[PDB]
Amino acid sequence: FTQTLQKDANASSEFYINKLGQTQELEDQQTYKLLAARVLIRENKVEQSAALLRELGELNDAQKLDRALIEARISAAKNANEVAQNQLRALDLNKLSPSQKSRYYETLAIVAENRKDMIEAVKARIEMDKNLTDVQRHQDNIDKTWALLRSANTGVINNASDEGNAALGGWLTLIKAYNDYIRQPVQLSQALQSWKNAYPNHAAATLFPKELLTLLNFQQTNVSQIGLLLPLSGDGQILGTTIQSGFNDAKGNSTIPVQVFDTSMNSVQDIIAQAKQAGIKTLVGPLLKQNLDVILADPAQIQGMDVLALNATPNSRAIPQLCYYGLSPEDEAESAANKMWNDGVRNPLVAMPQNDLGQRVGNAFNVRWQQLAGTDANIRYYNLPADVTYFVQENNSTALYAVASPTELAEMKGYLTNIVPNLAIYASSRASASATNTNTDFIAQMNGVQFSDIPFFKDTNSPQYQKLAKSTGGEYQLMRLYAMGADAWLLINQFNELRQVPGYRLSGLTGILSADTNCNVERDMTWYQYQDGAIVPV
Ligand SMILES: [Cl-]
Repeated sequence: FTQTLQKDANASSEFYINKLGQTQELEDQQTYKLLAARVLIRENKVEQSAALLRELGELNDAQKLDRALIEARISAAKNANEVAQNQLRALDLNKLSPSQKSRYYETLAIVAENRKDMIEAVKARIEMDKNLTDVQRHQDNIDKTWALLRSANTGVINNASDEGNAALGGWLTLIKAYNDYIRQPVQLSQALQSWKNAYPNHAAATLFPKELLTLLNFQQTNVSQIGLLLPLSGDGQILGTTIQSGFNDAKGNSTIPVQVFDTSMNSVQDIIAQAKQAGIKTLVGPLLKQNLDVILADPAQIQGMDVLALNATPNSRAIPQLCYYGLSPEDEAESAANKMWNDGVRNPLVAMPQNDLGQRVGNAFNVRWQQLAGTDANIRYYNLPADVTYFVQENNSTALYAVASPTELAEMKGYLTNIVPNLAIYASSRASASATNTNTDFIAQMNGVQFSDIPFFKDTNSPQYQKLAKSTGGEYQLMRLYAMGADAWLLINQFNELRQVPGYRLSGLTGILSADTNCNVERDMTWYQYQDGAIVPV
């Protein structure tokens, strides 16, 4: 049974540990412990793997050989590169099975990657590939190899020879094509299609890297007419009208015809049917969450159409040719988690209103905080500003993120500074309004607080700002919606890049725009802090 070690381990570590109770044959026990230890690494559990190796008892030669492989991988994971390399070179490569050789070369690749030697890491993964048999493992190594090449600096790539190594030659041409043409994705598509015919026996010609799949058959954005879905009468009229103005101002003299569909006068399902009958293949909108959910209730309704929805809901998911562009507080909370991390905040307090909005935004913050910190944030819900008094204690260290009005946040800062006067406070754009941000007192009172908002608020002297501030009556909320409409024009004209070019970024009035894997539009916010009675960008 010891021969199992020479084969891929396809089960979970749990599965292998269970087999210990089912078996009382002492030699089989060690084998199962080695199998669990091996998998435990790929589950990113180095210490658990190391602990299990210490539980091993008497081992035959084959079991000792496999333990030494795992030990080398653990050393590589711990960045003990010299030790790991010495450990591998102490093994007899000719005694290893193909599966064991694949593990050997992956460890070598990790060592090289630790050392920032990308070409050497790629060469080790090329050797790993020769020994792999399973398709998913083939694909995973292809994707890791591509990621190594993408991280290499262009100088090393452009000067590297293939060394007579056909696999390396194909890889080098592929990354050069990417680096040379990613800015011209139509030309990159042509180069990638050529690459498949130039290296048809290359491993990646059959299993293309996942990051390149949308580029291989890229299609240029070519908008011919747009249907604009907004609430333009009744309730929500101000919202849609303002978004429409930003949209139309950005559109300027474009000859692209835009047909306007007032969602307050007709159901979205009828509107989409109308647009299809009229031959419209491009929609901007709808805005209201419930109207987006109509689309998501039967996504085939928009088959053949590119759609930039102006909201996102808990039901948003990867749907062909559908992208989601909202100004959600959930996404500002994510920007808050990132900022507080990079600010060096640890153990953050998150004060949310006690309502569904609070849960969603608090949950959004915590999800992101777990990613950056590997632990939970302290989310707490309030009904009144006063409630935050009991969120902190005298002997804390810590920092706060709050979603609340400018007045409510003012009151909060008063209650919290009596318990911890040096508390770093963070807030969302809901805390920034014109009346308060121009008052000498509110600005010295809120001195210290920093908040996220759109970059449009950087230049409060320019003409575009002055004109909009006047036309909106100084209401920051409406200025944000105007900017959203302008950015919607930007996005719909870069729709295929947004969908198909990984990492594509746009400078918008509402922030730096990019798209996640569901084509939800992410926004890199501007942060502002009150300083010397003045508001300065950070
Ligand atoms: Cl709508």
